[PDB]
Amino acid sequence: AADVVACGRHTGAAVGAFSRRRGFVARPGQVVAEPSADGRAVVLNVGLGPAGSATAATFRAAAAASVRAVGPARTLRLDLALADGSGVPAAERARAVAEGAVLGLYRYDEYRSASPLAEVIVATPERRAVAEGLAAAEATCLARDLVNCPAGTLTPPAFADRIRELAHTAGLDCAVYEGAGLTELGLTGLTAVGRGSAEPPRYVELTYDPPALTVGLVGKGVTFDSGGLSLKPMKADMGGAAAVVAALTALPRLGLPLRVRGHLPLAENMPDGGALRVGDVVRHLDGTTTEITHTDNEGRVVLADVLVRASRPRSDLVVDVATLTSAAVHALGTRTGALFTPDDRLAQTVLAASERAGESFCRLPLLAHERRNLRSAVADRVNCSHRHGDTIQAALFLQDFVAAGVPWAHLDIAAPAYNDEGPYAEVPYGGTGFAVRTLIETLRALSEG
Amino acid sequence: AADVVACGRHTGAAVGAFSRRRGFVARPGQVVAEPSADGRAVVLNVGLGPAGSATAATFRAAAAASVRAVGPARTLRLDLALADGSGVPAAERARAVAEGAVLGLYRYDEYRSASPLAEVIVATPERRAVAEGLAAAEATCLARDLVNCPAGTLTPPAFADRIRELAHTAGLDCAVYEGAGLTELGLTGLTAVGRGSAEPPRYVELTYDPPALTVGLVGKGVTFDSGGLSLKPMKADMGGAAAVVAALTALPRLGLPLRVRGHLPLAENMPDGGALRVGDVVRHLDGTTTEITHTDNEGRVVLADVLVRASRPRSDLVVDVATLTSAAVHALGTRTGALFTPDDRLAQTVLAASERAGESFCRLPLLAHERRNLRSAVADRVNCSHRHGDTIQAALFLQDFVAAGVPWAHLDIAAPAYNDEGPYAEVPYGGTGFAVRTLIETLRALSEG
Amino acid sequence: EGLAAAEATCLARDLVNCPAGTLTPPAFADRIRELAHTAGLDCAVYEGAGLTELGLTGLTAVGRGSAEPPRYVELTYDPPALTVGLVGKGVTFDSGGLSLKPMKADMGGAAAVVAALTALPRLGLPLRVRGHLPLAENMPDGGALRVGDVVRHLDGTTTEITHTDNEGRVVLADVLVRASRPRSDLVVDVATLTSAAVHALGTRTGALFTPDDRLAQTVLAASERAGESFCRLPLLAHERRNLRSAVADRVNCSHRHGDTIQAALFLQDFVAAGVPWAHLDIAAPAYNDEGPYAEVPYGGTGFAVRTLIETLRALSEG
Ligand SMILES: [Cl-]
Ligand SMILES: [Cl-]
Ligand SMILES: [Cl-]
Repeated sequence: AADVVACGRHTGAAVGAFSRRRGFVARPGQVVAEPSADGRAVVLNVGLGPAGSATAATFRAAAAASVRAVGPARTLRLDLALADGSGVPAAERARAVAEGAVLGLYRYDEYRSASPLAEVIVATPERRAVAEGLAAAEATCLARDLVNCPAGTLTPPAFADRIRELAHTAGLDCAVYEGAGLTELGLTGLTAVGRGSAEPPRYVELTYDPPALTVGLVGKGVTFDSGGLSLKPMKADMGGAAAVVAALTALPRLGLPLRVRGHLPLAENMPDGGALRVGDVVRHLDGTTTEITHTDNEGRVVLADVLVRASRPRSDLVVDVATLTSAAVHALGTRTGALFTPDDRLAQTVLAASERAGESFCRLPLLAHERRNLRSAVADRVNCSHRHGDTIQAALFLQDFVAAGVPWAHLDIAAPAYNDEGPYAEVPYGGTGFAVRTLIETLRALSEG
Repeated sequence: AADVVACGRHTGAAVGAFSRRRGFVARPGQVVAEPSADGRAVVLNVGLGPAGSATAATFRAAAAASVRAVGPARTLRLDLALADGSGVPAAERARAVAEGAVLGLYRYDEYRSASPLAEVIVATPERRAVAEGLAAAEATCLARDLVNCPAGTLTPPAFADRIRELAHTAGLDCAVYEGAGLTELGLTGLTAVGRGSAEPPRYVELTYDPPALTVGLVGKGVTFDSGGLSLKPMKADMGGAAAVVAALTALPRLGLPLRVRGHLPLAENMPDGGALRVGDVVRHLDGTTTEITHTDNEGRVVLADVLVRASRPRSDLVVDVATLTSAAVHALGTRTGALFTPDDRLAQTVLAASERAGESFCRLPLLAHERRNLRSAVADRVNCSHRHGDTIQAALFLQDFVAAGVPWAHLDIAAPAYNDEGPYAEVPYGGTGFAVRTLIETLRALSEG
Repeated sequence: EGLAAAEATCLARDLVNCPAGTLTPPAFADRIRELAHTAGLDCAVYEGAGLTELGLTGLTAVGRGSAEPPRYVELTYDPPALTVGLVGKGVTFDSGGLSLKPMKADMGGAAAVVAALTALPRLGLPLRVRGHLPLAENMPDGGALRVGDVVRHLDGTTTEITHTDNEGRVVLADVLVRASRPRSDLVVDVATLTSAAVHALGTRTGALFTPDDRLAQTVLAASERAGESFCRLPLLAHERRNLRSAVADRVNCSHRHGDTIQAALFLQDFVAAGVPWAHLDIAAPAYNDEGPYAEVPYGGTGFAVRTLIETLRALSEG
């Protein structure tokens, strides 16, 4: 038997006298606990708001609120997806409730010294949708764990080792490049940025090959970013690599008819007697040059050569994900990512995917007039203009390295990848796993078309 | 009938199965609501922790937690003070529960556009203690209201008007000095600091004369402090005046055999074409001079002449209360006030009073070697050394103005007067009314001896 | 008695004044060994693999960025029925690490402890005293301690490094575990620990923390005899909330006001249950960067040497 049962209630739905006396008015995520009818167990009444305004995000948030209110129970049954009357179809309700339950239960206690809850059950006939939601949420929590991991544990070599182990679990193809084998690939930005650190850099390629469409995902894996010699105005700057790895791990379970390759440059950015210097010039894999005008804009320099490699003459589409710029957050706020692409059809695909996933993105323009801020007196471009517009300038910088004719999108997720404000809804303090579920929904949509 | 009854539970005390299933373990301030035995009402089980470790502060905090958990109820009965088994005597339990209930219910909604709770009842035979606690808490909430009030509403003239109205309610004697009548008193610091503002300064004396001991209380009433021309590194810098006024309003109800006089300089510190200048010299009521080296250290300059007036050849003791220095907070933190006095017996009286009231103070030394940091090249002293130790230097500065032989204490309450972190226990966000209850307990102790 | 106390103070002044390039952690350990030999104080110096064996994780983590390796020294006066442990912070150069400061004088606590120990054979107190001295540099480097790293201490508890400039408390943690382990009747630590202290206390007064009122009075009266200024600050229970971490058992920096009190509470966690303890935070008065006055020079002052000696004298009588 369930120790606790969570009942979804839209505004106007009947609850008992005790629930009314406690102030239950079905506000989204409001929870009031009471004894079960027979007095042997617990019932949670959980608000879903007005039936007419409810979305999948309402259900996701209500499930997370339910799991947070479980107390010392061993078993919890969520009946939330059985609540009908909203416009959210049964399968969408089931998927969202399953996701919210896993996301809301997430804890990162690995590094504390010194959970009665053994089973969460989602009630619904939509078993496929439950499975899909659990898998998406489990992938999100993998990314959360990677971001939360101290940089001393998750070094570039350790991260490469972890990716290899994850790949083995579905027999994703995995190649790890290190030392002389890495030098051979000509990823000059990665090796230049990574050299100051005592930890050597790594490059990992991770392939799902279950198709007619091949998608390349590029994820920024800076495991610790101190700003280098220039300083910042630090373990979470591998959030892009975390999102890409996690999305790839979810694909074998979903069984999408789509080939997907992950490209993952891993490094630390540290000050040191041998660190990358202001004024240095990097000669990239495509023969073009970048002048290092600020060592804290290292991400774009690392990604450059990987985008050349990923788009070389073959992937039909390349998507990069990176915690790239701080300028983004000033106008967009802390919970919204930035999307760049020249392809309007790809923009709509990514944006609709983010809406299904409950993740907030804003498309920003690849402004031609900001290219003047890439100009260098010495090299082909700079990595920092010291002027306003760095979020757009970084996107334009990356665009230079994507081979002619290859559709491309760039996701700048610096702010929403790490929550330094309190927990809310299904999102914890700290590493969030932001963009995992957007990526999965994007890949699902691309596989259909 | 009570809609809600709050039951105090020490660790190990019996609660029903539902309460156990919800995780009730009697942690201090933990609340679990359940149906009453007959199913017609609500019971709150409220944690009081181990009987052996419980203090009056435990009861105060539990009462505040209870009132926050009332929901939409019209009537609440707190049975918390009936819980025995701790070392806290019945009268102390009753006083603390009454205080915590009022303090925990506090809201400041005067300036919002657009409470079903009509009665809170404290169950106990200790009716005198309940009355004492309600009165102390009501005085605290008066101070909270004054601090929370926007500076545009609570100007120096408006504040003087409010004090006059409060005084009238018990026929405390009240004299308000303004314009030419104020100029006659020779409070040079007050008039110099206040001149930049469009609002004119005020000085108010408020006397409780129901005795053989006469106590003077001096409260800093800067209703808005911009830092003046020097700037800060702002409505809450009248927290000292608020505490003094509120303590005085509580005395007629308590009926202490003690004469108490309040001395309240009120002003704004603003930049302006006619504002106090760096390098200006103030000639005080005692003939000594102060050089203005920083216009943001205006509080000590305002208080100086009032301390001369208050201690002049008569008050047996003078206590000043002021939100004086920011340096305090760096080592003491945001919830602890600083106490200065040369009189060890007075220090113990104030500290024991603060312990009874549940307010945190630390005695700091009047360090003779910090007097060298008061030296000026032009006047008798400076108002700012630009060196470390300003909290101690400010206390030494004030000490200069207290007439020879008069016992004196100074309370620097800058940090705990305003809570800019979240609410906790019986303390809200914003104006706290800090030091009201310490002052009342100090005056009670002095009246006995 | 006065000449000996003053000579010990001047030893501490010399150690603090010494350039960090001369007084490296290995060089400091060598100097302590030589000083110990002069009265045959027992002296053990731990380095390399022998140091790793002691499990002083904070010391080895903080010290790793520097080209200079860390050292740990134990120095014992055993001439008694009372045994006192003294713990002295010996950061020979503190750059702030990767986080930066808002630098050779951050071994003033170790200097005071060493100097006090050297004075005991002359005075002949009937008291056993053990010094515990972690020595390291805090430097930025490709291999330096990172923000977000977690240190697992000798007692099994964990600390999250939220600011690399609060390295002193992290170094002291494991030494306090070792010094108070199941035996010393009392442990006193001395450290140039926090800058927040000085803001309200000024540049010539140290901060004293202890839960034991009788020990507080002993230390304060000793400081009065010695002519050194201390102020007792409270171990505020409500400041413990500022030690909370989202990842580890505690943080080394809250980024909030009250760091002097928070540092004392941090250290308190590592002192074994039931062992009386006091903490002296001497950051400001250990180095005089204002002019000379009275008996105090510009620069290294040897602050707390004479307070420690007077404290040990009082404890030896009772
Ligand atoms: Cl970048
Ligand atoms: Cl002031
Ligand atoms: Cl520290």
